[PDB]
Amino acid sequence: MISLIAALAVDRVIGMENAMPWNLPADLAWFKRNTLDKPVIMGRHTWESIGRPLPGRKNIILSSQPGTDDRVTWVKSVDEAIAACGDVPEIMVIGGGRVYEQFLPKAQKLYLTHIDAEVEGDTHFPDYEPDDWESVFSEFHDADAQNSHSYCFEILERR
Amino acid sequence: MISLIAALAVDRVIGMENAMPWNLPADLAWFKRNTLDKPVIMGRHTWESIGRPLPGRKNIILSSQPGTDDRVTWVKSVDEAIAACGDVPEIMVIGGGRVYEQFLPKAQKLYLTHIDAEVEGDTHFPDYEPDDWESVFSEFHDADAQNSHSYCFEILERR
Ligand SMILES: NC(=O)c1ccc[n+]([C@@H]2O[C@H](COP(=O)([O-])OP(=O)(O)OC[C@H]3O[C@@H](n4cnc5c(N)ncnc54)[C@H](OP(=O)(O)O)[C@@H]3O)[C@@H](O)[C@H]2O)c1
Ligand SMILES: Nc1nc(=O)c2nc(CNc3ccc(C(=O)N[C@@H](CCC(=O)O)C(=O)O)cc3)cnc2[nH]1
Ligand SMILES: Nc1nc(=O)c2nc(CNc3ccc(C(=O)N[C@@H](CCC(=O)O)C(=O)O)cc3)cnc2[nH]1
Repeated sequence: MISLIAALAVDRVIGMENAMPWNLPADLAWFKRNTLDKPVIMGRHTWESIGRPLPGRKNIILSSQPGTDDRVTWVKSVDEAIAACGDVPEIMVIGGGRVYEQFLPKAQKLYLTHIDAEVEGDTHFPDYEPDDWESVFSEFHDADAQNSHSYCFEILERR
Repeated sequence: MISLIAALAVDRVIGMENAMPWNLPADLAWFKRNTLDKPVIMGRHTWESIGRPLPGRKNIILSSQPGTDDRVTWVKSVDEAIAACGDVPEIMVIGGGRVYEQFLPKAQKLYLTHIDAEVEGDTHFPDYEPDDWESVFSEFHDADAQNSHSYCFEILERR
C-alpha cells in the first residue's frame, strides 16, 4: 500500500526556505518509528534537506535529472518510484509538496503530525477531503522542555 | 580551567518554558564537539531538559536535593561540582542561567553561539564585559535547509 507521512503546521504548511523553526524530537521518533524497514519515496528537494540516506530503509529519489549520489536510487517517474520499491507491504512517501500531491491520490493511509505552529511558509500539504478519510488513531502532546510546540499524531485510512 | 558553553538568541535569551523554537543541528554538533570526553556541569532544570546523561562525558548535576538518577553525579554546591571533576584540563559548564551566573566568574573562556533569533524568554545569559574578553574565534553560518536560523560560533578568552 502507499502511505504518506508529514508534519504540518497550521495551514498545512509543510515548508519554506530554511529548516522549519521547531524542535520536535518526539516527532522524529514517530517518523523514524513509522518508516522503519520501509522503502521511502522523496522529492529532490527533500533529499537535499535530509542530506544523507535514511539508514535502514531503501531511499528512492525522484528527479528529472540523473543521480548525484550512489547511496540512493534515482528515478524519473512516479511509476518508476513505485516499481523500484517492488513487493513490500507498505510504501512510505516522505515529501515534499510536489511529491505528496502526486501520491495522495494513490495513498491508502496518512501519518500526520499536526503541530501548533503558525509559520509563514511556501509549501503546503495537499487538501484531503475529510469524508474520504477515516481517523483511526490520534494522540496529542503539549509542548515540553524537549518539544517546542504541542502536537498531535494522527492516522487516517482511506475510507 | 572552567569554560562556559551556551547558545544565545537575541538579548542573550537562553531559555523559556518549553524548548527553544529552533533547529540547529550544526550548533548541536559544535556542542558535542567541544564537550566530548570532558566533564559537564549543569543545573537541575537543565538536566531535566536533556532527560538522559550525555554520552562520553562525565555528567555532574547541581541540586539542593538528593538526586533521582543513579547514572549521573549529583553535587550540593559549586565547590563539590568542581572537585567531583577531578584533575582535568578543561571543565565544561553547560547551563542554565543560575549555573552560568555562578560560574562565569571563574571562567577563562566562553564558547558561544549567537543565533539570529528573536524570541521572548525568561532566562538569560549573564552580561559579560568585552573589555574583559578577547574574541579569538568567529564563524558565522547562514540559515539553510538544515538549520532554521543563521548562527555564529564564537570563542572568547579572558583578558
Ligand atoms: N541556550 C543554551 O545554551 C542553554 C544552556 C543551558 C540551559 N539552557 C536553558 O536554561 C534553562 C535552565 O536555566 P535555569 O536558570 O532556570 O536553571 P538551571 O541553572 O538549569 O537550574 C538551576 C537549579 O540547579 C540547582 N542549583 C544551581 N546552583 C546551585 C547551587 N549552588 N547549589 C545547589 N543547587 C544549585 C538548583 O537545583 P534545586 O532546585 O533542585 O536545588 C536550581 O534550581 C532552560 O530553559 C534551558 O532550556 C539553555
Ligand atoms: N512526522 C514527520 N516529521 C517530520 O519531520 C517529517 N519529515 C519528513 C521529511 N524530512 C526529514 C528531515 C530529517 C529527517 C531525519 O533525520 N530522519 C531520521 C530521524 C533521525 C533522528 O532520530 O535523529 C530518521 O532516522 O528517520 C527525516 C525526514 C517527512 N515526514 C515527516 N513526518
Ligand atoms: N552551543 C551550545 N548549543 C546548545 O544547544 C547548548 N545546549 C545546552 C544544554 N542543553 C542540551 C540539550 C540537548 C543536548 C544534546 O542532545 N546534546 C547531544 C547532541 C546529540 C545530537 O547531536 O542530536 C550531545 O551528544 O551533546 C545537549 C545540551 C548547553 N549548551 C549549549 N551550547
